[PDB]
Amino acid sequence: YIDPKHLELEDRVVAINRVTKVVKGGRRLRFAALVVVGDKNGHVGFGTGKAQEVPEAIRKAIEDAKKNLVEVPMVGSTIPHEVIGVFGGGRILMKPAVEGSGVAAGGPVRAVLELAGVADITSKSLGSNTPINVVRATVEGLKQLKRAEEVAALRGKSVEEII
RNA sequence: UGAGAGUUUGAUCCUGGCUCAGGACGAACGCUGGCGGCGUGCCUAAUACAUGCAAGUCGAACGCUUCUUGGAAAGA
Repeated sequence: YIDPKHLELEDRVVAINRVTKVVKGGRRLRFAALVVVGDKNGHVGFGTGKAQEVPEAIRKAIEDAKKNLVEVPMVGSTIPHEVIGVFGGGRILMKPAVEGSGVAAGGPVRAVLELAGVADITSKSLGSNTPINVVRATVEGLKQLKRAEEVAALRGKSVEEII
């Protein structure tokens, strides 16, 4: 839902692509932007925007992303279980990992996973490789992580009985 | 114990082919060079082969012959 902004943030301009539009005469080019934001503790989001010049565009996109933030429940610096998230061609697979192993995941999804404060994880893109839909599918995947406590409360019994 | 990138378009998403980054080898060739330790070396014509060796032994199974010390045994 609506998350405020009172914690530190981190930014990484993932990708930009000079985009044009034709009009009687020549062509006119804009520069979009694609930035995700996090605090490397378990809060992540991303945004976008476009402007005539690149610093302006990235400032816009930055200001955008800070209005979408997700939770990413973690346990011991690794996702709580296996998950699969799909959004319009974005197949993204994620599985837990061993301590101190290291993240093995493609570029665009690496930026998401890192800024969320993830230490050891594995993944594999499957299909789409657009720097946008991949990110959307990733975030959808993260939105699916269940949790021991949450399930303990949902189902009748209590945790350490759901083993 | 599961990482991706470039390329169709004025720019977009998708389907889609081609190419690249990793390893190994009875290896060959091109430039280049000190060694020690352990390994390996006709994949082609099961093509033709000069040369030297690569299977003999037993005198306590048996009769002979030549010697080196007219009969002597030993050794050869």
